[PDB]
Order: sequence, then C-alpha cells, then structure tokens
Amino acid sequence: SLIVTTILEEPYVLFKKSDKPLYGNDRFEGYCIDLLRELSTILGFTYEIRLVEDGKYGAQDDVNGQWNGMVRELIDHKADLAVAPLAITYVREKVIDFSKPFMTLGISILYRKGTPIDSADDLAKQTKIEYGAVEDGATMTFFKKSKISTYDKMWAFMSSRRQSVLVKSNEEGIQRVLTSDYAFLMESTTIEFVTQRNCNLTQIGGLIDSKGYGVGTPMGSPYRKKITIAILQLQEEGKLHMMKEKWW
Amino acid sequence: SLIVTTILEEPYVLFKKSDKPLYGNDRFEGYCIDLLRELSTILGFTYEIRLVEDGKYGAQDDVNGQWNGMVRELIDHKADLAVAPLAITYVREKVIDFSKPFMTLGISILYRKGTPIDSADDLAKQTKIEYGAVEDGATMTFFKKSKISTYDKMWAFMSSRRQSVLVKSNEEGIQRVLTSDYAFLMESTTIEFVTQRNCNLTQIGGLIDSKGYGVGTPMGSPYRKKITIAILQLQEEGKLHMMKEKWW
Ligand SMILES: C=C(C)[C@H]1CN[C@H](C(=O)O)[C@H]1CC(=O)O
Ligand SMILES: C=C(C)[C@H]1CN[C@H](C(=O)O)[C@H]1CC(=O)O
Repeated sequence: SLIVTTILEEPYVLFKKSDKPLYGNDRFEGYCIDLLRELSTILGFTYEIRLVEDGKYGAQDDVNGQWNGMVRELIDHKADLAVAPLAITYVREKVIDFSKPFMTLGISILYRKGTPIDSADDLAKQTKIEYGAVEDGATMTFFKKSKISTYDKMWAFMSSRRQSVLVKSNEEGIQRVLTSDYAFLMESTTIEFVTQRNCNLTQIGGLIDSKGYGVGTPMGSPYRKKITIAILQLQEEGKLHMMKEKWW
Repeated sequence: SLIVTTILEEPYVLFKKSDKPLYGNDRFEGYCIDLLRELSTILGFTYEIRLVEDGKYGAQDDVNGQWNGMVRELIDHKADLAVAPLAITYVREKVIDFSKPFMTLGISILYRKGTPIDSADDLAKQTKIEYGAVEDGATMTFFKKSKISTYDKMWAFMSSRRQSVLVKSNEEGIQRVLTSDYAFLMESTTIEFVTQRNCNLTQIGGLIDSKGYGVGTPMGSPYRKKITIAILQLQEEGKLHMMKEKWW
C-alpha cells in the first residue's frame, strides 16, 4: 500500500466540503485526487494520502545542501509518490524521478488589467511596481538560476527585497497583487484558474519558460515508468483534458 | 561511441546542401542534428549518425507482434539513441524508453483555406472530402486505437480506403492536399512549418490530442535519465526555443 505525499492547492488538492466529519482519503478532492484515483485503478495499487508536513514543494539549501518538502520525503523513501502540481525542473530531476508530464505550463505574470506593462522586460526595467514569486518555488528558482539578461535583473530585484516581495503561497501572492502595486510570477495554469475567480486580474505577456507537472517518485522507482505509461494513456483517451475542464 | 538512429524529415533532419560532397555526420543538418550536437557536448559522448534502414518510425504488426523502424532498432540494441521527431506514445513506452519531451505538439488538420470545414467532426460526418495520415504513424495509430465517437468514425473511414487515403510520408500527404479534395492529419509542429512554404494551406481546428517528441533509448538505458536532464537544461536556458526559431 503506497504512501502518497501531496499538498493543499486549488484546484489540484483541497479538503472536500461536507456537514459530517471526513476521515482518511475522503478528506480530499481536486484534479490531482482524481488523477491519483485513475492511476490507482490502472496500475492496481492501494494508497494512503498524506499532506507533506513542512508544507513545501522542494528546494535545496545552498550552504548545507539539504532538500525540503515533498522532494525531501521522496528522497528519504518516506513516501512512494508525490502527486501534486510539482514542477519537473532539472535541479529536481537530479535527486528524484518524474513521470512524463500530465500537464504542460510555463511561468508568467499575474497583474491587474489596463496597465502599460506588457512583458517581463517592462517589469524589470522599473521599480515602482514590485514583483515576486513563491519563495523556494520552482518559479523563484528559475530566476535565481537564470543567466538571461532580463531575468537576472528581476532576480537581483527580488533577492534584495525578499523580505517583502517573496511570498509563502500562491494565495498570499494573489492577495499582494490585489492589495498593492504588485505583479506576481506564478505558473500559467494557476493564473488561468485565478483569472476566473478574480475579474480585475489578467496574465501579462506570454509564457516565460515551459515546464510540466509530473508524478514524483524516489529515484530508481519502478512506478516512474508505470505511471508514465498510465498518464500517456490518460492523455490519449481525453481523460486528462476532461479532468482539467472539470476543475477549471 | 554511440550509434544514433534517425530519419530524413524537414526541418528535423536533412542532407545539408553545398557545392562539394560531404561525408559521415557532416552529411546532416536540422533541428534534431543541432539537438544531437548539444546533447553530445553536455554529456560528453561521440556519436555516429545512421538513417534507419526501413525508413519507418515505429509500429507493431498486428499479427506477428513485430516492431519496425527506429523503435525496432532500439529494441534490438542496434542503436543507442533515436533522435528524430519521434512521438512519445503509450504503445511505444511499452517497448522503449523516452527522454522527457524536447517539443510538445498535437495531431491536427492540414487543409485548404476558406472551406466550411472547421474541425475533425466536420470531416467525419461527410465523405466528399477525403482524409488520411501517415500509414504506421503515431497519428494513424491514434485513430486506430481511439474509442472516441468522432475519431472511431474517422478511423472506420480510413481503414476502409487505406490504400488511397493513407500516405507513406508527410510530403506525400501534403501533395495529396494540394492536388485533390483531401485533408491531412499531421502533427501540429510539422503543419506550422508547411503553412509557411505553402500559402494556400492552413490548420483546420485545434489540436486533436497532446503528445511530445522525445529521444528514443532502448528500455533500461542510462542515457534516458541523462538526456532528460540535458533537455531540461536546454529548455530552461532558451536554447530549445532558439533552435525552433532557427529552423521554422
Ligand atoms: C503551488 C506552488 C507552491 C508550487 C507549484 N508548482 C511550483 C513548484 O513545483 O515548485 C510552485 C509554484 C511556483 O513556484 O510558481
Ligand atoms: C514524420 C512522421 C512519419 C512521423 C513523425 N512523428 C510521428 C511519429 O512519431 O510516428 C509520425 C507522423 C504522424 O504519424 O503524424
């Protein structure tokens, strides 16, 4: 019986609503929950869902070199699978395995409508409008690791004000955008979700890069291939598209 | 020194044009050639390029269960890598390994501009306008394996006229579109390339599904992970985007 680590994130994973107390895996619904279920069927496994305890996706501390969050749990064999909006990044592929992507997205900008801002560059070359990303995120990491002119400057900007422009959750990042002169760097899929519930927000510019989400397995895990096949199957039969329709 | 199987296909791989004869790996240029080179560097390997002998990507005979083309070569350890516009399909993941995708595309329609046709459905529900795909392709296989109402219909149509509507190459498929009442089912990226060199063609409707291209390795190969890491880096540093710009 497989230990599946994950994390709360609308509409990927979230506590279901009801009137009478819920226990175990019934506590959860969401796109990733649906997906977990489909894989569960196709590959014939039983599974226990656990929320990652530190509440983080996965980042590496420069100095000591330790990993945290879901990625850490995978490394330690404390979980068998990580099923979340976990980005397939190359720093991560060096420590865990990933199924082929069940979703392709990209970094982009969340800002309110009708500003002159039209791209990442327009943000970089000024200072009035602040900007940031989820701290220890894949998105933040992209900027930290980037030797592209524009993004290096934008990183320089953020790392110098992390106290105030780097947020701890996609929610908090959206709140900043809505309550100050702030533009948020988040994933396109999540932007696409938010720009429905909030009608004064929009995606500025296009996709900055092009990552995917994948199922996290400890390195060398047999399920990496199994789950890749299952996912390829789910794409090809329209179920993944249907599932996104459903939650967006 | 790695044996790399591949296949001629504009602009992924093609004999380079000059005034003097070229030999060995100099014979070739193209997006995949550039890619091969970049991987070559990052992972430090030497390689010999061979064109797949039967001239096919990879399909499985329905009687004897045998594989052909590049996929076959990988299975037989006759080649170490397949670097081509080779689609990551689940039937294939069942016999070889694939790097994560260096390109994401989708099946779509190539037809003439200004027809009432606007989708795969509009094609299905009639017979005047014929349609087809590359025989033994990923695209053909998609329809043959599909249980979706519309596409089962379209498959029924093709398998009944397989001789006259299933073509042997992307080129021949385009030639049909341009010389008869015919709509072609090809990959979006290749459509995107063709609709520049031919100004009366266009993509009808949207992406029908959502596959990627990956580097083919024999199952259990060390390079699958290595090459996945190398590709992830190449995406993250803009090189893959630049490479597409260059060849499109
Ligand atoms: C929900 C957040 C915390 C996660 C989700 N994907 C990215 C990841 O895999 O790290 C993070 C977002 C980001 O950095 O934009
Ligand atoms: C160029 C053709 C023959 C190949 C390329 N990708 C698909 C494959 O990987 O089979 C085939 C095209 C298609 O079937 O639309």
